[PDB]
Amino acid sequence: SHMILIKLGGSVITDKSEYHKFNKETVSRLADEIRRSGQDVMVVHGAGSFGHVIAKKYAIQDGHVDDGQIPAAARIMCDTRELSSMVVEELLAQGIPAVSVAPGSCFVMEDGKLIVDNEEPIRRLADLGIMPVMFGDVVPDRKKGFAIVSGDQCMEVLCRMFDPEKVVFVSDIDGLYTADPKTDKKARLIGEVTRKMEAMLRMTDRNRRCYLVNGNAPNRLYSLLKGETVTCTVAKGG
Amino acid sequence: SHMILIKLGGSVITDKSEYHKFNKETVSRLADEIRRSGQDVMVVHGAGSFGHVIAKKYAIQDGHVDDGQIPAAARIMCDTRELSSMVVEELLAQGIPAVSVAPGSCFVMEDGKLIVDNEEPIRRLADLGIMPVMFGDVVPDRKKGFAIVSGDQCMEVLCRMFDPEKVVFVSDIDGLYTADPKTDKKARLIGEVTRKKLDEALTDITVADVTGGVHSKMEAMLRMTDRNRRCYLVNGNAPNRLYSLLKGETVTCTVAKGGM
Ligand SMILES: Nc1ncnc2c1ncn2[C@@H]1O[C@H](COP(=O)(O)OP(=O)(O)O)[C@@H](O)[C@H]1O
Ligand SMILES: Nc1ncnc2c1ncn2[C@@H]1O[C@H](COP(=O)(O)OP(=O)(O)O)[C@@H](O)[C@H]1O
Ligand SMILES: O=P(O)(O)OCc1ccccc1
Ligand SMILES: O=P(O)(O)OCc1ccccc1
Repeated sequence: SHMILIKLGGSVITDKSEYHKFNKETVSRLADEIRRSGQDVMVVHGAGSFGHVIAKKYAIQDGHVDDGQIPAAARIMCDTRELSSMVVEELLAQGIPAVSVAPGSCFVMEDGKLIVDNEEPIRRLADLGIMPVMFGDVVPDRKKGFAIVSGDQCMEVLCRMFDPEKVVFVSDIDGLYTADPKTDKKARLIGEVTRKMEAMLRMTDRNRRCYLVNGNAPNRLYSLLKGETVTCTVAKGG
Repeated sequence: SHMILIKLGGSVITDKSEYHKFNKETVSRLADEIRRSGQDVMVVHGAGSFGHVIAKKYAIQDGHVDDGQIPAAARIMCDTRELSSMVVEELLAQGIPAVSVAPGSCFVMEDGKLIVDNEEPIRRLADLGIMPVMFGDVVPDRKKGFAIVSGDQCMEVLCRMFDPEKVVFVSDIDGLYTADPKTDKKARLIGEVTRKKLDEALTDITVADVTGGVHSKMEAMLRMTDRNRRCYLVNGNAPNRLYSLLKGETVTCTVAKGGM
């Protein structure tokens, strides 16, 4: 009823330019801000450099085109599961029981969409109080052999499944800009979105809002979870 | 249909006198022996000290009785998934693509049985060449809240799913004995296990095995057999013994055949 769906993007929980680099101190602070908020939440996290570096090297986004990708796909699946354990370790240390739910081990994909045919296990985990944590992963594809599911679409699947009150995207940017802030230093911040970004409007209702907040700014996620207005990008409408 | 189902028990893959302790190098050698055999295999591993230590302190096997067990159950699931990553890393280093498939995140249990309603991800992973690795875990239970699934139960599921040609159990014993060899020096190795022999195991004239430990271990092996398939119990701490057994050679082991 009052659950907040939060995605910890790979840009903050990992160093995207350095393969297999976990930002332990950042995730620890974000997990503390989640605990200090006292809110009921469900956490998703991205893959970051635990998936994108090897995927681009072997063109995993193109599907199964040669046998050389099979060890690379297994390597990425191990990296994302090891990253999820690191995230769960920080969650357990903050008194937040949780467990990694790898999409590649229990779901499939078809036409770029994650298919959840059996919702019972994840729903029983949420009932038990052990927060199920999905994440970006390589998933068996029904036509391409394998495909890549993003942390963003896991949010979409979970938003439709559990109907959260509020959706929060944690990234390494203050919000949505008119251009890449790391490339265009002139780009200016976009506070509200109603008319890369299109998924925020697909999970909004007449009461539910979607936020994009900077996870590298200390206490900004905590203040957002506490209901205070912060520097961010918010989506409304439908 | 030449696949071999292998159970890497927690007694060899983990140090069980020490919580959360990995035997990286028994496992490294075991992964090397699996690769050198050239056989089509599918690996299940146990939890060992990565699950038993906390489950025995918080009575996880009895189900959800108090709220204080929830953080303990979540810790076990994290530990078993961390253990599976280390096992998979050894398989990946030997050129064997594999992926961890945690039963607690994929399936549910009901009256001591692991319920697998959707077999598509595991079957699709095996078809891709990425071996799906299940393991002992804490699993949501339809009536007990949560329950413990063992490696043997994961073997039973994959056995009927893929119909393997041979089943192998890996432990720190040379094979099945008439009693605990670590405590009883008069224990006698049982080289062959049949269903004539299993029915005789129910007899306990001196009432020295009231829990049916030998009968239960025999049943766990015979359930992996039928009119064709044979189940083997081999010592993973003996170098090259698993490699020779996978090659078809004769090694010191316990053999199960015939079926139920
Ligand atoms: N118009 C834009 N506004 C904001 N950020 C942008 C824009 N275009 C590109 N970006 C870049 O996209 C990155 C975030 O994307 P992504 O990696 O999907 O987030 P996460 O890893 O948190 O899921 C930011 O680091 C930012 O530099
Ligand atoms: N009849 C028996 N035959 C062989 N081992 C036995 C017997 N009874 C008890 N044991 C003991 O039980 C242990 C089995 O460990 P187990 O819990 O099965 O580990 P795993 O499941 O990881 O193989 C052995 O180390 C052995 O000392
Ligand atoms: O972009 P996110 O962080 O959601 O990760 C998606 C992903 C996962 C695995 C390999 C490549 C890409
Ligand atoms: O008996 P195995 O070695 O398969 O261990 C299964 C298990 C899993 C979680 C907690 C305790 C025990």
